[PDB]
Amino acid sequence: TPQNITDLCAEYHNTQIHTLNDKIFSYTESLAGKREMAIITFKNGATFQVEVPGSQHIDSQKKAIERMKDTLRIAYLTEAKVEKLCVWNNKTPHAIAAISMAN
Amino acid sequence: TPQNITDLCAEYHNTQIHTLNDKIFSYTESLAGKREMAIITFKNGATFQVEVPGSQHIDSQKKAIERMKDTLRIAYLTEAKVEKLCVWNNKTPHAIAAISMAN
Amino acid sequence: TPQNITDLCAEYHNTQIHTLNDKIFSYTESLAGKREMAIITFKNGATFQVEVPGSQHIDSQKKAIERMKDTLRIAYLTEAKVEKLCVWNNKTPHAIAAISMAN
Amino acid sequence: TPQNITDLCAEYHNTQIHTLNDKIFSYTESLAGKREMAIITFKNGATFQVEVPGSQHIDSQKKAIERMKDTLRIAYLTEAKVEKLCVWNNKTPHAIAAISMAN
Amino acid sequence: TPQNITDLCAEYHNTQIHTLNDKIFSYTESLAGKREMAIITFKNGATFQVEVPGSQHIDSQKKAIERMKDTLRIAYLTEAKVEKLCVWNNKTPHAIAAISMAN
Repeated sequence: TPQNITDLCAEYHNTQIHTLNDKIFSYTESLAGKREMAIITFKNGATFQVEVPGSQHIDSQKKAIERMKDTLRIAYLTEAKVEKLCVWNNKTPHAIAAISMAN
Repeated sequence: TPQNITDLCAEYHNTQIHTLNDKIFSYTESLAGKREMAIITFKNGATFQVEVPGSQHIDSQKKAIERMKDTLRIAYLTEAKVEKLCVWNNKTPHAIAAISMAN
Repeated sequence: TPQNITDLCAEYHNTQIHTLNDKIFSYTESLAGKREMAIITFKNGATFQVEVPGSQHIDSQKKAIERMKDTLRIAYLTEAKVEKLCVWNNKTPHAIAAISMAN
Repeated sequence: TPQNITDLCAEYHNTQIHTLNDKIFSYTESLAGKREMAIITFKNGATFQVEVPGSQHIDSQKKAIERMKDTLRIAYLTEAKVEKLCVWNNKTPHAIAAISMAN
Repeated sequence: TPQNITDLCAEYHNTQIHTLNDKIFSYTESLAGKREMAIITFKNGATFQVEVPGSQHIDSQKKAIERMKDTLRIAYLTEAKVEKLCVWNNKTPHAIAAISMAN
């Protein structure tokens, strides 16, 4: 049972940690069919997605995907510093699995 | 898989990008029957809706329509700069498909 | 396809626009049985309700009623100026159908 | 249909109004089984609960119970003044039925 | 019903109170499958989780688990002082059962 985002990230294949220590520079969200997703960027250009829910996801992830888009939106609006993202690197943009925020 | 709102918008027929770079001027929302919708305007007069859920929508868009109304309200209340809207232009007001926020 | 709250309000019988251009003075909400409602007031004495969900409402309005109470709470707490309310004036207090906020 | 919290409260047995005219001093929330509740206090020593959902609640109260806990949390965090609480006084701590915020 | 977090915590086996009297240092959440959880830390090094929902949880705890992650996120972003945590100590990190916020 993970103590931190790095240990959590290590439990999965196709993942990596991005260390940002920066606020989110842009927040995009779509309701368009088959693109019901969010995209964030940081000021250096690095871009990340919350994937459209699909068959790669188990049912328990569905609530967590909605929570993650809520978290990214409020992090963006509050200018909260993102410490790290755990992402799947077999997608473009890389797909967010987890986020850590620290000051 | 789109990197940004402009590329996302270009995946759909009957769409266009509006570049606002401005906060929302007014936020309206209704619970009246068959008009369960939100309307926003900008200082330049541009007006946009989040459509009432209807037969044009697929199931996966339902939660996303609700999220979009949540996003517009908090964006309005925080005076968040809206960068771009991707809209369907076969409706009046033009119907929001996606939003980007950045400074 | 109304472009504003006034035109939206005119699509319905037994409604009127109240122009407040003021923040909410008080916010009240209840979980008591058969009084699951919100009440707001303005400094000029005007009092409005979000009605308890009932048989007068169609199913699509249910989520919108919940959203309206969310909107009123956060408007109150942020001291956001309410521009107009569309209300049914065949209820006492007048029952909120729509709200517009503008600076 | 009541115009204020006091009139609403008077529609029920085993209730009373507490006047606080103060912000919440502490907010406590639990996910422990059979104690999925919230407790608030004020600096005068007064303590109130939002009861665990139970047999005494009708279906329409369920969403409103959840809303009330949302309300108390955000009230606490924004330091919003609570005017009055309508409570059931046949429970210890007294159980919140309604809240008004003003001033 | 208990009047405070300490009395509530005492109703359960394998629990203890931690007194923090400090804001949350870091907030982490994950949507990865089977690790749909949150982790928080404090500057003293203390680490706590909100557990993945599982068969150890009764139906009524599922909504409360979601609420708790909402609470920790907003507490973190607002820099709200956490007074105490009631936790289960038969998990690592210790698993949050309840939270109190004061000062």
